[PDB]
Amino acid sequence: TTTVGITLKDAVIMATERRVTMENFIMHKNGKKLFQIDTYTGMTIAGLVGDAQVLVRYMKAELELYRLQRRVNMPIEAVATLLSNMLNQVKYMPYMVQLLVGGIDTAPHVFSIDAAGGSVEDIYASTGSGSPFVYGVLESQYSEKMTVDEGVDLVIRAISAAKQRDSASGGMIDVAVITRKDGYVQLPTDQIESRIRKLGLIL
Amino acid sequence: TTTVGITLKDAVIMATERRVTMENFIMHKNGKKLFQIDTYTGMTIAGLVGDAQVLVRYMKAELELYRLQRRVNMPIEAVATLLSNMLNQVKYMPYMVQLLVGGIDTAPHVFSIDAAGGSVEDIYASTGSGSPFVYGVLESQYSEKMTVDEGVDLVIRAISAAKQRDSASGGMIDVAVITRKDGYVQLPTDQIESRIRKLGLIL
Amino acid sequence: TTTVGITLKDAVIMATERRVTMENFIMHKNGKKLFQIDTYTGMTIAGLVGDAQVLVRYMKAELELYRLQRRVNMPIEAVATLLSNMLNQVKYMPYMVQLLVGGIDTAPHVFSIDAAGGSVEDIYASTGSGSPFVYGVLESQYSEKMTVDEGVDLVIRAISAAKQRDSASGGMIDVAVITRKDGYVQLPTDQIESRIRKLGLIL
Amino acid sequence: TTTVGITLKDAVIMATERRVTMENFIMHKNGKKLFQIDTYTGMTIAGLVGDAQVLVRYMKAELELYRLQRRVNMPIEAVATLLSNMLNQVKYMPYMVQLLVGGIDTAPHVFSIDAAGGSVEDIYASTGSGSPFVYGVLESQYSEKMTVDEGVDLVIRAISAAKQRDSASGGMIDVAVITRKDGYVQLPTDQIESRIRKLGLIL
Amino acid sequence: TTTVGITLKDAVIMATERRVTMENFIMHKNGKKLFQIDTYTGMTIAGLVGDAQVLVRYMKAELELYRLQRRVNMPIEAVATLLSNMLNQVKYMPYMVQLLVGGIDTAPHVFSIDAAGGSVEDIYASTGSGSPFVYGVLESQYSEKMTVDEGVDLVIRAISAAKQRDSASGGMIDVAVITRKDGYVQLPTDQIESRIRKLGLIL
Amino acid sequence: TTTVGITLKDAVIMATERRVTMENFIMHKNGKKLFQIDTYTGMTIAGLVGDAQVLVRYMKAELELYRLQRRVNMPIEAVATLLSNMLNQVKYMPYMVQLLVGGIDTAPHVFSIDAAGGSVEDIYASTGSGSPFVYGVLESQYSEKMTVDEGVDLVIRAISAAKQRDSASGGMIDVAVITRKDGYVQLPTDQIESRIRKLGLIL
Amino acid sequence: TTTVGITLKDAVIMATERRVTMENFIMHKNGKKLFQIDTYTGMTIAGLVGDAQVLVRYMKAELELYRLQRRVNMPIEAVATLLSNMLNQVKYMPYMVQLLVGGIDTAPHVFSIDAAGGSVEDIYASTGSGSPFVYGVLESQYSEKMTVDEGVDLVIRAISAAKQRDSASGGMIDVAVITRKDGYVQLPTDQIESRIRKLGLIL
Amino acid sequence: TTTVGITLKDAVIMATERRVTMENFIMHKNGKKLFQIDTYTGMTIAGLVGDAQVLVRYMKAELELYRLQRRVNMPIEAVATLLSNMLNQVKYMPYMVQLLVGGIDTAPHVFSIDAAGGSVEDIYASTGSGSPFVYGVLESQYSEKMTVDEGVDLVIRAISAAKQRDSASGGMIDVAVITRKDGYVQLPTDQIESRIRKLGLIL
Amino acid sequence: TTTVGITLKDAVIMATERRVTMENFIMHKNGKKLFQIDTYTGMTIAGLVGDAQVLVRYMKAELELYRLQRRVNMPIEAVATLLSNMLNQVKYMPYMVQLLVGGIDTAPHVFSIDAAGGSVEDIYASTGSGSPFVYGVLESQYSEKMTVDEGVDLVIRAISAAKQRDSASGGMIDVAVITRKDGYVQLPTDQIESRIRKLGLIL
Amino acid sequence: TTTVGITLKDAVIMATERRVTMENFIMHKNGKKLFQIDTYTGMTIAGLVGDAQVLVRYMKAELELYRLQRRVNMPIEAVATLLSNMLNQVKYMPYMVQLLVGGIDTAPHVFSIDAAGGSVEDIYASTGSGSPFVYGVLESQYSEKMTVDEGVDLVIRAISAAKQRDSASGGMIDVAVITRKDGYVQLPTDQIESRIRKLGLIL
Repeated sequence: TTTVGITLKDAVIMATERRVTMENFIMHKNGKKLFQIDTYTGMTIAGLVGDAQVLVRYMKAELELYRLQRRVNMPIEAVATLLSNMLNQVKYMPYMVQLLVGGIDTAPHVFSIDAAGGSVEDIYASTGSGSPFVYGVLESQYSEKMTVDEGVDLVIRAISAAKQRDSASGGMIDVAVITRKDGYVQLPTDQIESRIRKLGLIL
Repeated sequence: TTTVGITLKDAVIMATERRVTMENFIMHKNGKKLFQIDTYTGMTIAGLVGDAQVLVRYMKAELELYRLQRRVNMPIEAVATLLSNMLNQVKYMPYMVQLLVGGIDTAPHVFSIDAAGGSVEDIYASTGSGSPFVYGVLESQYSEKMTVDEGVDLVIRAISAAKQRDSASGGMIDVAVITRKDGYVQLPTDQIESRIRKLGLIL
Repeated sequence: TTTVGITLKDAVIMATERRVTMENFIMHKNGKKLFQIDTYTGMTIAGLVGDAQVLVRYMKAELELYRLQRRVNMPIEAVATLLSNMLNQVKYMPYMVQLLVGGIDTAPHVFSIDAAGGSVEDIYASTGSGSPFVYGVLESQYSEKMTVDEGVDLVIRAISAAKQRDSASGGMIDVAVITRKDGYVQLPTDQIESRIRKLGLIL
Repeated sequence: TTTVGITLKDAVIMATERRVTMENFIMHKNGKKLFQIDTYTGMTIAGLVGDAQVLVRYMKAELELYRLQRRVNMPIEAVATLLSNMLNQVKYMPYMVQLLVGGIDTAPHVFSIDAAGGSVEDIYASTGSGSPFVYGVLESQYSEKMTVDEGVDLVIRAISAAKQRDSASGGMIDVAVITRKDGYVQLPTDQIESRIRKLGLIL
Repeated sequence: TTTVGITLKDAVIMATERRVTMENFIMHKNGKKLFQIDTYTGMTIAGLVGDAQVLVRYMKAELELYRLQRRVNMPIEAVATLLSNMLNQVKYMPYMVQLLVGGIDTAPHVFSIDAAGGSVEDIYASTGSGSPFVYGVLESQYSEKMTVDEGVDLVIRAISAAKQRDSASGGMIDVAVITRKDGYVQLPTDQIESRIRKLGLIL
Repeated sequence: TTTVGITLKDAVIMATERRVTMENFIMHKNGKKLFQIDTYTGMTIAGLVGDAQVLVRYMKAELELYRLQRRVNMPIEAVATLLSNMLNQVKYMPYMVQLLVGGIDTAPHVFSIDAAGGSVEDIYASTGSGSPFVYGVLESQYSEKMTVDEGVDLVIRAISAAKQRDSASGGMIDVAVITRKDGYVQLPTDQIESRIRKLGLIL
Repeated sequence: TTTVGITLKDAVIMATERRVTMENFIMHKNGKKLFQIDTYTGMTIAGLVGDAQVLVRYMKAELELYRLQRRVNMPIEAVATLLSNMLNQVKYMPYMVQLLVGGIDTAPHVFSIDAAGGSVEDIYASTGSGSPFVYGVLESQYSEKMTVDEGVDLVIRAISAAKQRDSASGGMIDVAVITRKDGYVQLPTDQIESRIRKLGLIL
Repeated sequence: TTTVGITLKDAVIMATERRVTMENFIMHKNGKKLFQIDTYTGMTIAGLVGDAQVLVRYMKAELELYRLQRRVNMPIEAVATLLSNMLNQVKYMPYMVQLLVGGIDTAPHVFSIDAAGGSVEDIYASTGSGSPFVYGVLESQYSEKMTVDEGVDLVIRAISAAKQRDSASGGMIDVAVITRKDGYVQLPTDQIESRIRKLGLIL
Repeated sequence: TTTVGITLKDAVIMATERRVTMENFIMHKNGKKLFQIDTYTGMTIAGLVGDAQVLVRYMKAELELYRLQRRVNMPIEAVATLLSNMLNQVKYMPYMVQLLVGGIDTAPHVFSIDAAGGSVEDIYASTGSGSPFVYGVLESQYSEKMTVDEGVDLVIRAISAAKQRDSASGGMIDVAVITRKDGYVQLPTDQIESRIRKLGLIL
Repeated sequence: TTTVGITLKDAVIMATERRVTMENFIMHKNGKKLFQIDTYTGMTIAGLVGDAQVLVRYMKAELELYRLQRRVNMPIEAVATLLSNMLNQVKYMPYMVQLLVGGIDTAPHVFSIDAAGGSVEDIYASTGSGSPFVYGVLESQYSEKMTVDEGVDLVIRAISAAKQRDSASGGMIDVAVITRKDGYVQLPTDQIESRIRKLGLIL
């Protein structure tokens, strides 16, 4: 698996690939690993699929309920804190997952959450077996002064590099852009393919 | 064990073989591994037989209850979510199964569900020990434009090849076709046998 | 890894892919796994790279020596028996390999040799983590009456299928054809790429 | 694997199937498990393929040598004793095999030899994972007064029954008959095939 | 232990031997392993004696209760399903048993149930350490067209063969015949003894 | 540790960092991991220091010996084969190392060699705990058309990114350029630092 | 991790670095490890991030509640005792943390609390993988007569030295000073950078 | 144990404490851990006493022999390389030691050598359980410009701080200074005590 | 740790040192290990700090409660019996401690209580890793006739000898004397130092 | 076991008890543990009796041979070094002993040697299970100014105290005094008894 979330001045971009393996065995080429969980909030999943899919359903339900109760979206940090508490509670019988939570409240945020509920905010973050490959690209090429368009190109580059070197990563790249103006937008896959072609990439 | 599920334009095809082993010991040549669990919903089982059979009984009961209560059939993705929740709830004392849920609501769907409740939708999928052989045949021969008759032939060819190479697979091939017109329909044995003869195959 | 050997009327066709992994980490995209070891003899390797490469060097050397001493090529069955004896000798400290030996003496032969020196002749055979997918394709598609050109297409198709479903397989497909008339001939890469386009495949 | 040896009044009949597996994976459908090792002596092999193949080569070598040196064939019991000595000598680094040794010296004999060199003569014997099924058929149906053609049908019946119930057994049945008049005679496949039809069986 | 159940046209025949061991130590020569549990229903027991005896008491109790409540006998399949549910419910603290359930409802049925509640219907089935020998005899000799007296001789033949080769099987053979006309009928020992003589057997 | 070797048109560039840790404990900040071992041959070391240092000493000794005896430099492929043979011969008592061998004979070559003596040629390679980060950068930014100055910048960037994300990597970057015109030249430290500044980097 | 707390005449100084690793992998460079938990009370964390973070939330909640209820701040010794009771209660299912609690009531205090609730007051203390390096610097350079400006330099020095030798420590140094006059005050990053520059340090 | 070696312009300074423990048990308060092994070469020992004492005797013997044979002292790097080869050779039955080798040839050197024979030169180094405390002092206080008197003080400070925090370190500090002019000079206890008294320290 | 309690005619004397370790690591030099728990009752602690501190708080609380309820101090034997019952009750999840309880009721008492709640009265006792050294001093030098001044000296001697040979013992010696006339009296540090100086000792 | 060796101005005193146990079982009350091994050299043994006794025989043989060969006694340090070499050589198949070697050459010496050949000179030392009690007494009561009469009393006291607290120590105390004037002299039992009586002791 490879997932990434980056912050820019007024945006969060989150992306994953789609391969689902059991050891060497590529069972699914198009699993889904990037979810909208609230108006300006996205989540990526890595680790054990069953555990992660249950968390996605919970987060969808709880953030929708919180919004109804509070008349405002849960702050991004509050999402990360909720998950932190839920995961640490079952520490010794854990959800075996790595999560990224990204969103916009008054500012863009990316939080990385581990299976013991450790939660840390970052400028960018990657999860899954492909993540070290992504950190290479990001360390080398990321800039805070990037535009959304360059940010989208960077994450495609980073996940494409990870797909080349991580056999547990593969398939189409899903990208979402989150802004206050347009909200959470999953980019059309034809737009991703066009960017892929132009950047000179394969698979 | 070998099971398969494929989607076509407006149909789902499900098939299995029937061998029940304890190690090398073929105890039963005609076990049943393919089940109707709702009007337009079928399920295959692989793994521990007592676990899988309990799941089949539950799913029959719950899907009948749901549609009496709702006056509509549970959507296929809802069937997969339900199982996903049940299986994950007990992941540290699991149903030791792999499941295929296939059916048609507004569209055809095949879902693959593992012992921890991970559930992934696919265009086609296969489970059991014979499954890598099936995936070989399907990678090579599947087309999204196949007719129902061609799909039926494809799954027969795929299971027959798994039977030639997987000693834990054998016996007669059970096939069911699911359409909006007829619902879930298990094909007559004599029809499967006629297709086996006319494809130049064995068993 | 995926390798395959098939016999036809007066030919042997052997093919591999080129991916070298360290668990999930794709270290090399272009390893070599198919070797000419004598005038009409080839060998494919799967398993521990260092063990397999040492065996390739031995075999090249011993068969060169043998033909100098005997003034005729080592018979294919003799090659397989030599290897069988060598590998069984060290059964408790083994070469952790699966080998295919293919070639022509008075007739085409493919031998499959395991890490304990078990050696069996077959009309076709496959090794590596991708082999069950190949076995699927060959069970449904292989025919004794195939021509060389259709045999070459069959192995490209089989390995293309393995690569789609085995994350430990990947890279360019290497093919050699062995005949009495032409000797051992590795097909040029651009011919393999041409066949991949015309058959409708990826990479 | 299933092998069988029976003694009759002035005859030994020896038979096997031909399936070679790694776990559930049927690698070869036509392995060879029945060998002539001397003028009036046959041997069947079960267990680890590389070990058993080495023993077959050694036995063919040594009984040939002994014959040339003694100017008489090694007595069947001396054959079983040589093997007994060889296997016991390496009990702690064993040949992981079960052997039947059958033939005519001044009388029909069948010997059954284990991986520690334990050797016992019997009127009939069976080895491999399919042998419990064979013992069933033989207990029920064997008679010392049977003729060769009856003996032949018996072993075919016994191995067919084993193939039905032992997933590690399969493939064509090989039968040899050993007499002082005709020596060791492997029966032609068409003749085995014809007896399978007239007995009412399969494969 | 050896038990067997066969279906015939309008009959079920069920049989056991009677040996009860702790390891090699024959404690009892005449244990009872065949029980009537309903008007037209029998059950055989194999595995841990205390577990199987508790299940026999429960089944006699519950089928009697159910009969009084429903005013019809529990259908044979419902019997196998009840057991399936019960055994699976305690899979992690199991009844360490193998069960055969046989009888007449609108047709003859034999069900084989394992320690995890896996339950499969078959035309015939065998349990216990002696069952591989029985499967041999049945594969070779069973015919759906047999009469009851032929069916009876068959099971006697099969268990005698098992007693010859399974040291954990022994003692007198108990046979029951179940029909709609005569109900469940345990055959008198003298009648079993007389058939053993005329078939040419022992014990 | 982080090492990298890349090939260019007529050049090899090899680089490392210098951190020697004992778990978390940074013992030495300036260990040497890049060595000239022949006139146009460099080696990098990763893994157990004492093992790697012994192999460095052997290789300097043996390539000097060989050059003197043959009156030509050992071909790069022969250096890797030599290592491959040595490492494989002791694979059950191994040198716990990963080595890169790079240089120029008639062409530039980089070889990667593992602790079992598996040796593979590549256009580029990286070893050590920091290597995944390096592969990310190389995948994204490597081009076969780069000039030497560009290639020197690439490896500084790749190693700098690894140092940022791999706590077992750190210290000054060592770089060697190997050409037929100039031989093996270690770039002066002042020059690496200069490129570090100009590229916008640290350490 | 490296954290430190020192007492002076009427002051407490607490500092940490910010590196978050999973083994050698630097996930976050700017994690937070020093928190104000009450008006005149701070806390540092080390060990499992999820456990520590939950404990930070509890202490902020409980120290606020206590003060509301008591109309005075919890004494620092009472904070340490509360923690010590909570950690000891769950010592067989522990919070896997080392904690520093520092503050001012009628006097300055630093307490060190382990995962089993053992709690000891000291004049200074350090926790995490970097703490032995820190104790080196403090043993050599701590004086009870130091001014707040001096103690601030001292902890910057301690932590800087730890970051040079502990690869699990890194990133910006955080520092808070606690006094009766100003309460708990976090020093601005620009002031710590200026002091790192003035003292002649790096990282 | 605590040992330390530092280089200055034209000097090496080496120092240890003297505590010999068996777990918590202080067997000897006055062991010796610093040895002159050649005219301008000293060695410190840490780890298993028996192993380290044997190595001291070998080194003294071999360096004396070598000086006699070569008519020059073994270069310090040669001493470290000798130890490297020796320790690596017995890697699987190791001397369980950490060594510092210090001396002057054409320049001052300190080498650190581990139990697998990994050997690294540094400006300074420490070994033993007390070494982390020493690294803290040196990182904070070491200067390459220091005079001999200042370096002597530094190492006393460093060892004194280690003694305060490491219960396996204790007893009198031994110090030797090595120069070209004066040779290896072990400083009189009275002089070290006077410095411990002057610098304001303990023990 | 070293603790000691001795009885004299009309007095109890109790003493500890103050070292708190984590293996070799001296975390705290000044921990407290001797506590007054009632008017004429003291307690020393050894073993796991968290567990021992929790027990100190319970004892102080319960003995105060009991004094309020009964209007007499709990008898020393009752205090030991209370601890006995408490510790024994949680035997399988124990407080991992060694306790001394000392005091005066109608007579002086010292009790020693283990982690399973075994409790024994003695004339004197010691606990901790330093206790064997203490038993040596007491056996040689203890007299029942000693005065308080002499007993104070004895225990200082005893603890000082333990500190010299036990690296897990260290720091200032705390002493309390308990009498009917004066109550529990913790001796001023200055007085203990004066005795350490007078008696000719260290630390 | 308890053994002790002390040095005085011109004297060595060595003593042991005599108890031999197998766990709690006192097999021998009067075993021997102190031996003269050369004119002015004694040795005590502790640990496995058979290992110790073989070592006593070797040292008596070798020290006699050496003296015959050298015409002088082996220096005590040379004795300790010899032992240290021998024990270290076999450290992975060790003599499971603790040894004291004491004697007079130009000065008195006591050396303590462990099972891995670690050897350290000290002013006094003790070995065996009773040694911690002994170190208690010696720390408190040893003086370098003692006379031989005083040191003899001191070791009787040390050992008597050990016998009171160590159940694996017991029986008569053996004592030897070593001087230049009289050599090694074993004290008569009547003299030790008289001193035990005079000092006020038991056992």
